[PDB]
Amino acid sequence: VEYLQHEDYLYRTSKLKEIRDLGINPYPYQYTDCLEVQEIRNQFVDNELGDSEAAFRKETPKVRFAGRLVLFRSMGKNAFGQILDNDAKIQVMFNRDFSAVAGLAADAGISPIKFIEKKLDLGDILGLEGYLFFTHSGELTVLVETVTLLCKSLISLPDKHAGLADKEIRYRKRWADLISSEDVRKTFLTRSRILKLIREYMDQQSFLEVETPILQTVYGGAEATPFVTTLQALHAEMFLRISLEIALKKLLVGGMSRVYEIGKVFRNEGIDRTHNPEFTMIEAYAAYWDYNDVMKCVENLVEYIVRALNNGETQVQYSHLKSGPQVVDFKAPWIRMTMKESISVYGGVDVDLHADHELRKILETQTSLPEKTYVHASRGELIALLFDELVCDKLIAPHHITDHPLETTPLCKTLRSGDETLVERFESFCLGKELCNAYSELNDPLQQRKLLEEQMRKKALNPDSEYHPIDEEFLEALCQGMPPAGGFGIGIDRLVMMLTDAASIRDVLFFPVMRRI
Amino acid sequence: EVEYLQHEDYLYRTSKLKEIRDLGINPYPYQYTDCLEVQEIRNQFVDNELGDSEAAFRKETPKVRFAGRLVLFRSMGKNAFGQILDNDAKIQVMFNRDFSAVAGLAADAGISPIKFIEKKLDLGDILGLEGYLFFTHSGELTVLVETVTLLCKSLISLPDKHAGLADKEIRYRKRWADLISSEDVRKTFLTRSRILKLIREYMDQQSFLEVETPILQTVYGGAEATPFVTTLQALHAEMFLRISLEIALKKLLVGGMSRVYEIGKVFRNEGIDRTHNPEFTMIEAYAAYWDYNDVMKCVENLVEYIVRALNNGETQVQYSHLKSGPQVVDFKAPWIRMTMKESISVYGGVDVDLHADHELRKILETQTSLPEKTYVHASRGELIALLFDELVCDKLIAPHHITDHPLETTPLCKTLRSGDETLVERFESFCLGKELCNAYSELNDPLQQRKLLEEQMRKKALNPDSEYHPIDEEFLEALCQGMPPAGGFGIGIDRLVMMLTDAASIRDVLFFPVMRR
Ligand SMILES: O=C(NCC1(O)CCC(F)(F)CC1)c1cc(=O)c2cc(F)ccc2o1
Ligand SMILES: O=C(NCC1(O)CCC(F)(F)CC1)c1cc(=O)c2cc(F)ccc2o1
Ligand SMILES: N[C@@H](CCCC[NH3+])C(=O)O
Ligand SMILES: N[C@@H](CCCC[NH3+])C(=O)O
Repeated sequence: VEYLQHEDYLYRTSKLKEIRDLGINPYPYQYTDCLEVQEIRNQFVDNELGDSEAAFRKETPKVRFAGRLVLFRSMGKNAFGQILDNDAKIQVMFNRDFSAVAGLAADAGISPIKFIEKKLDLGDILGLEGYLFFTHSGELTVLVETVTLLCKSLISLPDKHAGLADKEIRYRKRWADLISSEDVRKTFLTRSRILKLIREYMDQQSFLEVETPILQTVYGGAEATPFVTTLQALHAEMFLRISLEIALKKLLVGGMSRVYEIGKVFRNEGIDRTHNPEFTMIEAYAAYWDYNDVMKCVENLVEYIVRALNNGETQVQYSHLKSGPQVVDFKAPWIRMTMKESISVYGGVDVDLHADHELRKILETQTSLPEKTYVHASRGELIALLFDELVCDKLIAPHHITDHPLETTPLCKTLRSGDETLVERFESFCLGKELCNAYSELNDPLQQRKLLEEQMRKKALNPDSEYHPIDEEFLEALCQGMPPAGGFGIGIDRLVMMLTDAASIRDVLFFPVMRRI
Repeated sequence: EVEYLQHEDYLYRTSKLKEIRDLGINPYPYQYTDCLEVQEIRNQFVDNELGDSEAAFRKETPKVRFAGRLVLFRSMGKNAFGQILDNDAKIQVMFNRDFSAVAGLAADAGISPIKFIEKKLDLGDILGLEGYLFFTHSGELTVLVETVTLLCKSLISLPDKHAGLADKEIRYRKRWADLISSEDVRKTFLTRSRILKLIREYMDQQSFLEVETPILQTVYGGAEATPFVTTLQALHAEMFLRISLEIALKKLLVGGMSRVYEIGKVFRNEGIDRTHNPEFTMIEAYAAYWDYNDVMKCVENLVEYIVRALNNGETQVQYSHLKSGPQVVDFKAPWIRMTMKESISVYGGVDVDLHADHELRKILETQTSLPEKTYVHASRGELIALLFDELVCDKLIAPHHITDHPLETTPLCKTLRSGDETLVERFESFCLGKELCNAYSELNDPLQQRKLLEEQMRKKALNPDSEYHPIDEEFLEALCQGMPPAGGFGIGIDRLVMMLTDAASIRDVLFFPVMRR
């Protein structure tokens, strides 16, 4: 903790005894009956309003507000400052004869203007009561009648313009980002706005929002390494959920026809520009829908969010791809292709012309996959691998990629046409990244067992594979009966990244996962 | 050992699968389109002139499409009558040998539509129904079914209507069965979702920004609890699951965010009972420039708003499960407000400030069951908190704010503005004998905060049941940057849901509470 020895800390802390000896509490209890700076600007900026002399004569509107002192200049009889309040700034003016310090007696040893000069500091949080006016240059300003010290800050303001090291530190010390950077402030406001837009759209579709456990005795609904923890009351290993799917499907068996949940899931994997081990996703299930109904719902949801954030526009610019800035159009309907078509269109491989061995030669010679990944892969697995290596990077515009091999998931019905090698699944891609996963949901309880047992026997032969056993409570609930349903999941942090031009998932998380010092 | 897979009725129902399929009917079809909710059918047509059964046979009444679970069925010769359950609403259905068709059943098939409905369908199956509305002689809204579609063949039967203690205890695990068979359980969980939407609506209208902060952290704090511990593979690092929301949100206030709240799960690795589940939902909210008196008004206004919105503008609520018998509690604001010392006098019979510590001890010895270890060396403030715990808390049935706690009860709270540094500007809200809310005039003096956390370390160092817990240094640095004066509260939302749904146990307001082996 190197700041405890910095000059500025020792200098500021020594002002505490000085301020308290003047009978002033440097950490008081409240600052009631005030207005937000932005609300003052909203009410009075576009207004006929007086000059400094009208404020000196107490003729202009009186206001109370509070915030952080981020600029100060003494001009003798007068001093000027800037107050930052919740992403808004306003100028303040102190005058030797007009301005008082709350708590500073008239017979104290120091004048108000010198108290302001010498006992306050940049970074201190002040309560300001005074009179509005406009400078002739047009700057909205407050002539301060009383300044109240609300918090004596003990370290200096952050460097406003962060170098690379400061930017890394501020992923932990996020308060320094929020004080310093209008852009970080907008990014997180937009994130909150996006969450409200999602809830509003879902609720207008009569989806009910629910909560289901993060700590479970099993984990499933996705392919991921889990987090493990011990519950002391039962002396039991628990897993943190990796998805929402199984719990929500039980609520369908329970009779709820439309449910969704927005919550954290945990995948104990690597960390990079698109991967934080703790992330936020929505899963939503609608009885009597299929993946086609889900496809219209997902693209309409996103278009609606984009239109609400961009004054009706559906085009959005994203600046940080290795290939340069791109403009992506979220206007529905999005591009729709089967996995097989996308491999043909973007990979240059018409898959159904090549035997399994030819598909391995393509993977072996045209990709950098290790031999163990394809040498014994089934035809469907080979097709999915071709998609991963030859297609996924190329899907910059929004795409729905449909009709995946059966091997990709055990929880999805096969194509209603009768092709049992493909499922009624789509994944949505934008900016080279997966955004959405969606199924015509499997509710045949015998078929569901068959697929999960198949998945367990296949996994049990891979050394690096996670042994989780069959969820029998899930199978029993399907025996009770799940309606036909369509479901989807959306990685919300990734979506926020697309709609805020964030280079990394760390820019949309207040406190992302960081290495220890 | 899965028991239903060996039960006669499982064999009985699975047998129908091949039979139905040999009729060319898919027992798990892909969708049921243009499907209305039953509740939406009732909303248009119950308060409505509607024909009788003969007008429905004439196809002259409104035609509807809907879906749900067959839960009652009685054949009456050429007619049969049933009840469909769709998402907490029920509607009666009528089949008729001449009027009703089974989707996908051929005329040249060897079974009639009515016999199919009798022989191949079961209570539990999920059906799609299209037909004409009418009123029975007794006034019941009914649908004469033109076409029934098998939407899901159920392989076990409806849950038994008479559940014992053990039959109901299995249903806390097998919650889908509870939801199917209990209207009280269905309504409890619908009320829970409404409560969550109402909390958000209220906080959003007070201009709080909703945020998310991490569950997985390198530290834990903001409450007294045993944490859950897990391992983050990518960093080979031990992590804690958050026990509260407080530290992360206070950092956001330092960042200049004036009003934030979060609704999410916290994890306390404690014992389980009617008011404790190791994973539970809370809201924390912080407002710059407020104190605990502002927070107190905010809390009671929020809860009164929720109660009023859920009970047609009433503020009184019935709760049935206290030992004292069925009560009625009024959530109308302002709630009863007392200091902890007043409450020990009013409800406990002890004027604490007329007693020495050793006399506070004698009281705890003779008038409670506390182990001598709990109080033999406790400080005066600690003695007073135990006197409250043992003599007052159970008696607070009507909503109370209990203010001005001993400093020992928390390290994160400012002391009384009167100058009494043995008490802090904290309140807890109680209702039905249970803590509901915890709130501070938040501590933002960095040196005082460090002092209080150090004294906690020394106190905890003497307990061999508490492992060593370092001081959150980044938190202290954020306070050094400067936190405004602030008021914050936390509310246990599950306990809140319990008090408004007449739930005996927290297990009743969670879909999947923690359960023994
Ligand atoms: O948004 C993400 N993925 C896209 C989805 O797969 C999310 C789940 C779905 F919403 F259901 C379908 C779309 C995402 C973000 C992460 O931070 C992350 C971290 C990991 F360790 C592992 C996977 C991760 O995945
Ligand atoms: O609602 C609860 N308590 C009330 C509060 O203390 C919650 C925190 C606050 F919201 F900040 C102020 C009010 C509650 C519910 C549990 O299931 C639970 C489980 C545990 F293992 C330990 C404590 C628990 O506490
Ligand atoms: N559980 C899926 C999301 C929903 C897929 C459709 N049921 C996942 O995590 O990928
Ligand atoms: N974090 C607190 C609630 C907020 C108290 C006021 N800052 C708790 O868990 O009890």
